[PDB]
Amino acid sequence: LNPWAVVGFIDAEGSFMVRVRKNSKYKTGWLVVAIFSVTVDKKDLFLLESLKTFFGGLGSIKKSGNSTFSYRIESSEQLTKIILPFFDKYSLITEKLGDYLLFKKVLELMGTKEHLTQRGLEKIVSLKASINKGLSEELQAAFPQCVPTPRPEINNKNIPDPFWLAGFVSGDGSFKSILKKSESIKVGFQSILVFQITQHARDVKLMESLISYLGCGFIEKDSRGPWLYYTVTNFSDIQGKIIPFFHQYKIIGSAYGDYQDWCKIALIMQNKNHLTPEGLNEIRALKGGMNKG
DNA sequence: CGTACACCTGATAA
DNA sequence: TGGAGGATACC
DNA sequence: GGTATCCTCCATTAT
DNA sequence: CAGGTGTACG
Ligand SMILES: [Mg+2]
Ligand SMILES: [Mg+2]
Ligand SMILES: [Mg+2]
Repeated sequence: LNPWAVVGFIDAEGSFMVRVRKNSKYKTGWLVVAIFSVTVDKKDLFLLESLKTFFGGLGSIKKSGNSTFSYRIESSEQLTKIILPFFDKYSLITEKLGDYLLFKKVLELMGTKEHLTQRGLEKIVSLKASINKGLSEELQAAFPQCVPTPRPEINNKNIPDPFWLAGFVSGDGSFKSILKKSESIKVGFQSILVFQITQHARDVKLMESLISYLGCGFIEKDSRGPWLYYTVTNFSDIQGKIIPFFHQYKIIGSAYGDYQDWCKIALIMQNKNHLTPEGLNEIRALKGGMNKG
């Protein structure tokens, strides 16, 4: 685990969270907590174990869903000690940065015990209102006065290190093998390779910037909602640009075996064997093997 | 014959 | 992704 | 008591 | 994230 890879991976998968929960034991009647969270499927538990170890063995890993597990640090103290100084040095670049910085300001308030205070509380409520999904219904009603503190906007963010991209692709990227019915290929099917990164449209600009960074690909919009795709279909670019990149800058987690299989599919395609029935079945078999893992 | 971008849609693993 | 609620610990 | 963290579970949507 | 498909074009 490289630092930029981690930042990429968290740009893709992580969360920065604030809870303001109701409880009348607290002098304010409200308990304030901050949480840094990253959740993955079971097949990537070893990667959560790396992260913990990466962050000084801190925090806790727990069954989250039916086949996911979560890594969480919810101590304000140790968040201030370890997390904030990591992301302040190796900064996020998706819109998730806006949530990191707002989360940061809360911790800062918590750090001086202000959260235990009425003004403190409203500042944290004001800050929580611009983070992730905003105020809850309960908090809108308990704090009908508060004005969300403006979402910070940090313009034009560039990929700070090729490992960031390794990281993020390991999270929100994908190595696709498609077998497409073809009336004109003689073996019956086209063997397509697609590299693809998915992200919400709010990060259009970052998505656009990937075309210069990798010197290939194009961007599409999901017609069904605000979601973009950075896609590479062109096999020459996959051989020439994508495969060599991730060979130097390695994927993390399970997804790394899936890249290796896809690389292998590409060898078969390189020697033109995909147009042979034998090679088509090598590809069915590798494709079969992918995501297992 | 073969490939590649534009378009399409279902399943979760975030 | 991002959130909730109950239990427990800690000073 | 007041506060801070641990633990178990979940609805929706960005993957 | 992850499978497709339609079809223009060399
Ligand atoms: Mg993501
Ligand atoms: Mg993701
Ligand atoms: Mg992932």
